[PDB]
Amino acid sequence: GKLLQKVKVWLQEYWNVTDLIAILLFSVGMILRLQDQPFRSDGRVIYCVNIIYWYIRLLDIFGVNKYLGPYVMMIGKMMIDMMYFVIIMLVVLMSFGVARQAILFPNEEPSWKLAKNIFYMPYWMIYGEVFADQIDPPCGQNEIQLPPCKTGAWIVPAIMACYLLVANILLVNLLIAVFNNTFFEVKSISNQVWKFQRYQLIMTFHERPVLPPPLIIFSHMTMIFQHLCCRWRGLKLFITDDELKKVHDFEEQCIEEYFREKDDRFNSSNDERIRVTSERVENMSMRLEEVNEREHSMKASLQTVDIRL
Amino acid sequence: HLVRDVKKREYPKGNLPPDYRISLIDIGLVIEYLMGGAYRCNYTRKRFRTLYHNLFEINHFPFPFHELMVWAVLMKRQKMALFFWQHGEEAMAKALVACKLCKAMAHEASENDMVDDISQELNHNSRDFGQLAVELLDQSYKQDEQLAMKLLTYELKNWSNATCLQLAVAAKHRDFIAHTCSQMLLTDMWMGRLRMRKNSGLKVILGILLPPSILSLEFKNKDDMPYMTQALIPLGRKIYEFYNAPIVKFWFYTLAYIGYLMLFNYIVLVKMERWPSTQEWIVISYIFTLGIEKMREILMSEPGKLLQKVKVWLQEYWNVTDLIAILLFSVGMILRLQDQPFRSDGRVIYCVNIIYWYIRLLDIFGVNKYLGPYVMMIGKMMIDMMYFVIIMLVVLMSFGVARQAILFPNEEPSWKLAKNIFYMPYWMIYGEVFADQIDPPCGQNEIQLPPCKTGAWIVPAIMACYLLVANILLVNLLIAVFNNTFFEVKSISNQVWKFQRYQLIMTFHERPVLPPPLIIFSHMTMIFQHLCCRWRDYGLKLFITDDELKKVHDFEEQCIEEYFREKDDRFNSSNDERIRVTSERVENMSMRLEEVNEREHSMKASLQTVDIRL
Ligand SMILES: CC(C)CCC[C@@H](C)[C@H]1CC[C@H]2[C@@H]3CC=C4C[C@@H](OC(=O)CCC(=O)O)CC[C@]4(C)[C@H]3CC[C@]12C
Ligand SMILES: CC(C)CCC[C@@H](C)[C@H]1CC[C@H]2[C@@H]3CC=C4C[C@@H](OC(=O)CCC(=O)O)CC[C@]4(C)[C@H]3CC[C@]12C
Ligand SMILES: CC(C)CCC[C@@H](C)[C@H]1CC[C@H]2[C@@H]3CC=C4C[C@@H](OC(=O)CCC(=O)O)CC[C@]4(C)[C@H]3CC[C@]12C
Ligand SMILES: CC(C)CCC[C@@H](C)[C@H]1CC[C@H]2[C@@H]3CC=C4C[C@@H](OC(=O)CCC(=O)O)CC[C@]4(C)[C@H]3CC[C@]12C
Ligand SMILES: CC(C)CCC[C@@H](C)[C@H]1CC[C@H]2[C@@H]3CC=C4C[C@@H](OC(=O)CCC(=O)O)CC[C@]4(C)[C@H]3CC[C@]12C
Ligand SMILES: CC(C)CCC[C@@H](C)[C@H]1CC[C@H]2[C@@H]3CC=C4C[C@@H](OC(=O)CCC(=O)O)CC[C@]4(C)[C@H]3CC[C@]12C
Ligand SMILES: CC(C)CCC[C@@H](C)[C@H]1CC[C@H]2[C@@H]3CC=C4C[C@@H](OC(=O)CCC(=O)O)CC[C@]4(C)[C@H]3CC[C@]12C
Ligand SMILES: CC(C)CCC[C@@H](C)[C@H]1CC[C@H]2[C@@H]3CC=C4C[C@@H](OC(=O)CCC(=O)O)CC[C@]4(C)[C@H]3CC[C@]12C
Ligand SMILES: CCC1(c2ccccc2)C(=O)NCNC1=O
Repeated sequence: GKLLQKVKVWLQEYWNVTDLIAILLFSVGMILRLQDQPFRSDGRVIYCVNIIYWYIRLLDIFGVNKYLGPYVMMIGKMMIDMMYFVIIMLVVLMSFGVARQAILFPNEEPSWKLAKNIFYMPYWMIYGEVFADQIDPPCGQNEIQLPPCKTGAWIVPAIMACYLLVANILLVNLLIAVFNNTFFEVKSISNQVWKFQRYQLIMTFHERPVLPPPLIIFSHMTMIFQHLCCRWRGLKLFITDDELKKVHDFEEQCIEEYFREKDDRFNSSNDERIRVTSERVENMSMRLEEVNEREHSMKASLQTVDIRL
Repeated sequence: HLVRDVKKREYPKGNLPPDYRISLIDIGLVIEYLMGGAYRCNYTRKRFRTLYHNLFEINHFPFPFHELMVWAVLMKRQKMALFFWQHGEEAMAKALVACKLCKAMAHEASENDMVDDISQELNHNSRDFGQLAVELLDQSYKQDEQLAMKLLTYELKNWSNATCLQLAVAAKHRDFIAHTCSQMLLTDMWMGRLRMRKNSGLKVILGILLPPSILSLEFKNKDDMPYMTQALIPLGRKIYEFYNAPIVKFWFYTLAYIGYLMLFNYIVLVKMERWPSTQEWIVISYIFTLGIEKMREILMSEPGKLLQKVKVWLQEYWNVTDLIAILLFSVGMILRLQDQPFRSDGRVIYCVNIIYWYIRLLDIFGVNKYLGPYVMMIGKMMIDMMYFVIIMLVVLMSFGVARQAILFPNEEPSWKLAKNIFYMPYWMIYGEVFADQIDPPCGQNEIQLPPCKTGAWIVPAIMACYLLVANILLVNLLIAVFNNTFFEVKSISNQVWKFQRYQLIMTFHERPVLPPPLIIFSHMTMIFQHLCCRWRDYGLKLFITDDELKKVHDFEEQCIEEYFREKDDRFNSSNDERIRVTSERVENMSMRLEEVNEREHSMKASLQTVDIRL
């Protein structure tokens, strides 16, 4: 009932929140694109990043298909482990990047292009680009005359060797191991979660109107109009009291059957049988010890009675 | 043999004369050696040795079961060592000390190369005292938890005024430390005299960045249990309590270490001038001031002899690579203050230091609950990676030499040859193929190309075989090695990470207040207090009262007969022992009920004979 609690409930679904953000960005892009050049092209830029978002949202649309849904949930779960990977990738990538920029270009004034130079080539080394010409550029020889070699420029092959070995061979393989050791647990969690979130989809598309979004302005103005003039003008079965009495009766049968069914599994479980046999047999020894002593007394009495006759 | 080893080590005979009645004093000396550290055995305190020598009432040592726990362990008498352990007091100390003595006699017996069954069974006995310690600790957690905190962090006066935590880490007794009682105990030392515990970590950084937010933080209650070493105005003491807490001093060294990093990547990108820049003076400060801190950790170590203190420092793998890079940056600092060409060299020496201080962030990231295990993951993987690299190195050279021969047949001796062996095939395993240099066309009008050096119809083949062996075969193995070792490496190195939480705690609690740039002021107070009081202890204990001593004992013996009670009762109601008991009883039922029917054979004839008589 409170507006802030409405905003919280609408903040629960994250996809809806990113819908609101991207709709706001497309409005900003409309503003700039319907504004004069040079603001036109920036509106087209904003349209491009919105295209990116609307494209991704097809993964949320790819949920009904019973296999594709838990795959989307799989890539959502593997996000956190990629984060771990991403932090360490930064550390190592930033290491070779700063070292490479500090050797290959010694004399440089401060500028933000330095950051792009550090993060440029090291990052694309991960995806198969060694940058073969700039691995060890030939220097100091003559063929013209080659420019002079920087002091200790043979460091850059060796450090880029160790960075490539740590990146492509250790860390990617370790993320292979991470994703492969967490697959099974994420199967069980995610197929249960897809069957759970199916409910939220069920009830949302029940309350959703008939008309598609291009034509939903009609159904919205109809609904707002009919509610405001109707000021002057779940999917429960609402089952009546007879069947309601039968569903109570049915439920009482299920309750009694489960309770005495777990009792019969409790007794027929073999540790129950063995425990019984144990205490019973113990009572047997006590009884038959009494039987044997009393029988000895009875045999003595019978011997005396036969001595009488 | 132990007596022979350390009496000859201390008192400098031969094979020790067997008539030597080994003193209780010398038995005190063997306990101190097998402990290591600063464990001073009750026998070797000066009062016990003066009482010994004056005699050669107080003959009955006040707590006899403790001296018989040692008597037994030293004699490898395991059935009596468990016997003495049940009937007694401070049993958490008794089992954790005996876990340490056992492990210690184990590596000694293999060091002298005695009978291997002694060294073997001493590992198993050290485990046997081990699990009884952690099962007794688990059951102290089952009862009142707050009493069980005071049991461990109790000052174990008979066991050299130690703590059960101090003892268990020295015992390397992992699942003691990883237990839930000791973890949230170490969390209590970590937050220090604060409370919070609600997405913490952020507001402690906000306390440092914004000093006035210190007032809003809910500090820990006035008594609570302040774990402590050798034992307007409230706003100033609350300033002190925040700026002495171990999580505070960690994040304040962490902002100092990120802060140093932001200044030592800037000075190496931008050109250095003849006199060092103001940024680089801050850099030159931070390394040297941290060098004074690093040598202080060596100087204030727990052992006495300086070579032994250096050995304990050498155990900390990370702290030695700090010293190597402090010295390395100092050599590059001298060359930087010199002119060309040493000036250009000193920049490159700085460039090599750039990598290590980046790598020194990995451990700092090792504090986190998930990144901490992840750093420990990578360290166990690289023993497997070295193997991978050796098999790499055979096959890589395989193509590297066999191409340098074919492509360049006529070359003189030069070190350029060994470069071109290793250069090009090693850059192939990361994606490149060097496509034009695979099979360049030769001896054909294009201008007639230079002649095909004979054998160049083979170097495509041996490279193609090299790419399948390198990029495919081994790479798939290092995948299969990694995937089938991650299971054991994860489950161990979580508990390893919970073990190194202890070490981190003790270190930052000893670390001074001020950051490594400003730590000269906390150093100069440390030197000044040392020198003026020369002209005029590690651990976090409670030193609780004597009436609370007996109470913490009484809790503990109720834990002792509790654990021994359901240990017996789990076995009298284990499944397989019920079957055992029934197979006995019935067995008794067979001979006894054989007797009953065979004796009522006499009674059946007795009634029938009396029927004839009647
Ligand atoms: C071409 C480039 C720029 C693509 C950028 C990739 C990311 C923008 C995408 C790729 C896969 C996406 C993930 C795929 C699966 C899921 C599970 C799914 O989670 C939910 O439905 C729960 C709530 C929510 O986060 O919406 C949607 C988010 C998430 C993490 C997605 C978040 C956005 C990700 C990381
Ligand atoms: C732990 C990680 C995050 C280390 C990352 C370090 C870099 C991201 C930072 C550290 C210091 C920064 C530099 C500090 C100061 C300047 C001057 C600055 O100069 C100007 O703004 C004037 C001209 C221009 O606009 O470039 C340009 C960015 C630059 C080189 C910065 C680029 C980015 C640097 C290298
Ligand atoms: C979870 C992951 C993605 C963390 C990564 C965050 C940062 C490491 C990234 C995110 C955006 C990056 C910035 C995006 C854009 C630029 C502008 C760029 O400027 C130039 O190249 C100047 C133009 C020129 O070349 O002259 C310098 C790098 C920098 C600051 C980047 C530095 C690194 C940043 C801060
Ligand atoms: C850009 C190039 C130069 C990359 C640099 C590679 C190495 C300098 C790095 C990569 C991964 C690092 C390792 C990552 C994790 C660990 C575990 C951890 O090990 C220990 O604490 C010692 C225990 C052990 O021997 O495993 C900290 C050091 C170590 C071995 C690191 C040592 C330095 C390594 C090998
Ligand atoms: C078995 C696998 C996993 C590791 C083996 C790789 C390294 C042993 C090799 C591969 C490439 C080699 C580098 C290739 C080129 C050079 C440049 C070389 O310097 C020069 O030739 C001077 C500069 C010039 O002449 O242009 C010094 C050796 C070095 C760093 C080499 C050192 C050894 C490296 C790193
Ligand atoms: C099975 C694996 C481990 C064996 C690998 C051995 C080769 C790769 C090495 C071992 C000794 C090396 C040689 C040792 C010394 C020299 C002299 C060296 O001479 C110069 O650099 C200049 C000579 C001059 O001053 O005239 C040229 C490289 C060469 C032939 C080396 C080439 C490479 C060799 C054969
Ligand atoms: C087992 C793993 C860890 C790798 C094994 C290490 C070696 C295979 C590396 C380490 C240092 C390397 C050497 C470092 C420097 C040089 C000098 C380099 O000489 C030149 O490049 C001369 C200049 C020119 O090319 O004209 C030739 C390669 C060589 C011998 C490298 C050969 C390969 C070495 C011995
Ligand atoms: C994944 C499995 C099926 C491996 C498949 C690879 C082979 C079917 C191909 C790949 C590249 C081929 C090689 C590429 C180049 C040559 C050079 C060729 O010699 C010439 O053409 C004469 C002189 C010259 O130009 O080298 C002889 C065959 C050979 C070794 C080829 C033999 C067949 C190879 C090994
Ligand atoms: C050099 C790294 C570091 C450090 C270590 C862990 C956390 C924060 C800082 C430091 O900068 N000063 C104190 N000793 C150190 O080893």
